[PDB]
Amino acid sequence: CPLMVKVLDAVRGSPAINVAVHVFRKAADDTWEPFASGKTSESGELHGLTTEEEFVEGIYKVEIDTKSYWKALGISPFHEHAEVVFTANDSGPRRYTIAALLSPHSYSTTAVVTN
Amino acid sequence: CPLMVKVLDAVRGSPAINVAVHVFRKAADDTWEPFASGKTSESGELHGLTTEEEFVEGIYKVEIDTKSYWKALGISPFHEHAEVVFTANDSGPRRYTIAALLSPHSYSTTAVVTNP
Amino acid sequence: CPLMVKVLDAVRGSPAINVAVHVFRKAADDTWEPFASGKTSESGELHGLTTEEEFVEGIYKVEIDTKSYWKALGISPFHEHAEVVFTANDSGPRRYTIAALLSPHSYSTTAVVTN
Amino acid sequence: CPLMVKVLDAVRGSPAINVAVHVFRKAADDTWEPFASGKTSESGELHGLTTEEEFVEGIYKVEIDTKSYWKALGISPFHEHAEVVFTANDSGPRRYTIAALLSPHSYSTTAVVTNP
Repeated sequence: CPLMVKVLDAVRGSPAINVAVHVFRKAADDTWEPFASGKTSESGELHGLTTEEEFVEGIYKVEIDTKSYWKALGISPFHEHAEVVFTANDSGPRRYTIAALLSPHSYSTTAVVTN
Repeated sequence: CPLMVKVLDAVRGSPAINVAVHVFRKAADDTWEPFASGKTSESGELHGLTTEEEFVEGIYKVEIDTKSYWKALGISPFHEHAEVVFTANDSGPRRYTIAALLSPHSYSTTAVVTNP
Repeated sequence: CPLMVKVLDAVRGSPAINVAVHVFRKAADDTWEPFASGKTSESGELHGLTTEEEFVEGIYKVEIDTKSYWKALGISPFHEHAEVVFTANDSGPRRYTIAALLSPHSYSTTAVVTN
Repeated sequence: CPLMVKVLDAVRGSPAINVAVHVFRKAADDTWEPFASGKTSESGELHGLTTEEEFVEGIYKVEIDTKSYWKALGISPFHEHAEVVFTANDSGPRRYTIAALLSPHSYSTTAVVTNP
């Protein structure tokens, strides 16, 4: 898959499991429209979000429902969710891995782009 | 100052200067309405975005224009911007400091919440 | 393997490859002694550092030669290296993954402990 | 103040108070020699660790006792401490700010280097 998502819990030191993830693509009128979604596996990963044919150039937004994740663990969260917005470009073969590291009042997100 | 934003450059190890910042508040119709904007100073900090009187309860979005920052220095970043969304003042007024650490392909954001 | 290491470059957005990694164990006299070492693969990972029998409880230090990594890319680094010190405990099955995200003047390290 | 250390709590979103900090300088025999120590205040900052006159060239180690911090609040952390090692003043005197963001199983450290 050209687009992969991996979430980690910095508090417990483990993958963040069963975390809802929504992907959106920016439409011609600048509104966001559903593209893909799913929940992280037991490894904190979410694969098979899309395919090469479907994944065309453009601006994409990846939304991670961190709020629910924390509520579920009985921990008070600051953010409503963790957003990641980027432009997918066909500069040769490219796989996109959006890595997110979570804490109740802080999160880190990194993009690993490999060929 | 109830809402402050601080940005650092992780590559250079210095304050990220002139970083444009846009704040939005979710309207009673679920669309993002402009609330305030500014640019970081030489210390990488942005003060005076709003006031206690005007900073009411609500869901806020702090948009840091990271892309313009990196492009402004010959670098082609991954993210379009960094957006921090959170509910504020739902337990009474608080002072919020939104910190962001920037790298071309990665960013970190922390929120420091204290009382007045 | 009970101990794994993964390094990412936050500047280029890819795994940090061919990065030297040294593991040490704290001896009875508090000095650090060689335990294991290697260089990250093309995936930015370093496996097979040790085995269950060898990996006993105690205090371990994982040293990542980030300085060389940056020098090699013609980029000026701040830190001499990135250290990670922790206590390995036999609280039931445990695999240790030390994740490091690198930037010239900043680094993040997370420990993913799974069963 | 040529060397300052700031620590934040990523779980709570507040300054990490009373965090013990030990600084060492590599001696001409490759062993770590005590240079200075202190604890973070209520703002999570530690000032006055050393002076311009005493902070000479060298390889320094800043040891932040994260474990004691987390244990002091009923939490069993992963790391023993966070150690920041770096060469300082090799291009003339600079002001260094070592920042650290703490979580029970993870930490981030950034170095801000500026001129006087």
